[PDB]
Amino acid sequence: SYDIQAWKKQCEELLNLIFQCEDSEPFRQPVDLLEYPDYRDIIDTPMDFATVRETLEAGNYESPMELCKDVRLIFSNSKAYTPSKRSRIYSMSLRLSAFFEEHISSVLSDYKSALRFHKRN
Ligand SMILES: O=C(NCc1ccccc1)N1CCN(C(=O)c2ccco2)CC1
Repeated sequence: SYDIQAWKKQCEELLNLIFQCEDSEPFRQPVDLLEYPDYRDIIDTPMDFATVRETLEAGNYESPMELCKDVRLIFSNSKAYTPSKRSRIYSMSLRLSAFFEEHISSVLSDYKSALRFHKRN
């Protein structure tokens, strides 16, 4: 299964699944900087699922590893903003992170396999 390009539609599909999850609600759009004026000083690099989808659709990811690094930043930014590990949003972030990691594993595996096959000879 050595299609070097197949990751992109696989990631579009997975982002669609994540937008259908009620658990993505708090991560679907950039955090409001006027609503959270201190957000700026806790979080250096904001990240949300609309930004990831638009970066993919612009052709500005070279690999699913780069998409995966931005999705992981959403979840790390939530673990950093959370004042409690028994909070609504941080709790939503941990379930969504598990769903994402369960689905991205095969995408990364298939891509890395396809690149090794391309450089086999
Ligand atoms: O307001 C946000 N995002 C816009 C939005 C949220 C809900 C509905 C529509 C739009 N947030 C998401 C990021 N964040 C946290 O991860 C977090 C951890 C502990 C408390 O919040 C702060 C809230």
